[PDB]
Amino acid sequence: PFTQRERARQIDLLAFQVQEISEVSPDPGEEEGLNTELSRLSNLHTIAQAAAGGVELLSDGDLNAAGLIGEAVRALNAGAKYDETVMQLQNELRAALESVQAIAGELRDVAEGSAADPEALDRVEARLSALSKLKNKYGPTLEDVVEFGAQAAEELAGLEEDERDA
Amino acid sequence: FTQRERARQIDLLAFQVQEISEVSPDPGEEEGLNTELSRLSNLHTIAQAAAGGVELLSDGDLNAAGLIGEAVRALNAGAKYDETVMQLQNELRAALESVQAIAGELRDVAEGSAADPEALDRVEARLSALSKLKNKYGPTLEDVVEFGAQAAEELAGLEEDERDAGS
Repeated sequence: PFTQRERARQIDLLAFQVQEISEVSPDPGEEEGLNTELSRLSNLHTIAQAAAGGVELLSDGDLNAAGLIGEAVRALNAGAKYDETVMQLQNELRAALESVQAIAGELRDVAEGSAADPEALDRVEARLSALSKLKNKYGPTLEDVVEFGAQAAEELAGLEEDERDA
Repeated sequence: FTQRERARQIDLLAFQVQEISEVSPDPGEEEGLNTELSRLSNLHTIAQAAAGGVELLSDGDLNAAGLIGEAVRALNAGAKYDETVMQLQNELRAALESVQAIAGELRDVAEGSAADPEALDRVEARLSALSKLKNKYGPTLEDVVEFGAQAAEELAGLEEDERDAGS
């Protein structure tokens, strides 16, 4: 801000930066809660996709575990008529089948009852993104960003006063 | 004329007598055969049942244990963060173990089978030979044996007539 034109240009620069920061309004310490919420929502999605993946392999897919176990049970039927061991094993296989079906059903409940919220997740990511952008210019911490803005505002007022006198 | 007819009748009867005698049907033998057929066929069914189960649960390119295993792995990422998913995954491991254990016992059934494909085929072959005879000379093996006795007697009378015919 040495020459008159330089000062004019400096005034614009400072005003821009103070404006950019004030608009986002970073509050130091806010990222703690954002990060916690980010991981919570991200994990919720992961949990829901896992449960659904298990349901497909166990029950719903064209090829599935319950389906093969059921075929096995049926293949044992004629044998079970003549041999007590096969009869016993067929019966234990039916119980295994019921367990697999019960598990698939409870996994289905997990996926269906999920509190995953993709819009919420996007909002959390958006705020972290706004703060990151400030930190990449005025950082490295939010404390640093806030002080940058405060020093810019003080410098700006000094230059406006200089212009006021000239 | 009637002479040509007699010659042909001699060949007919001789052939029928030979056919029956070569098989040597013993009326009553079918009871034991049928009992043994069921015994062996049933052993075959048991062994085939255990083999099929092993294939579908474990050994087939596509098998139950393999799919359960994939499902267990699919749950990994969810189990990291959710107690309920983690629990279901553990219950699923238990189900997998049960399925593998069952496939193991089935393999033992097949491996220890007293099935005898050799004996079974031989029992069927005898029953088939007896059935073929009953279809021509039956209905029962008793009838078949009687048919052969009468045929042999008739044959002897014709052969004698021929010898008498030529001095």
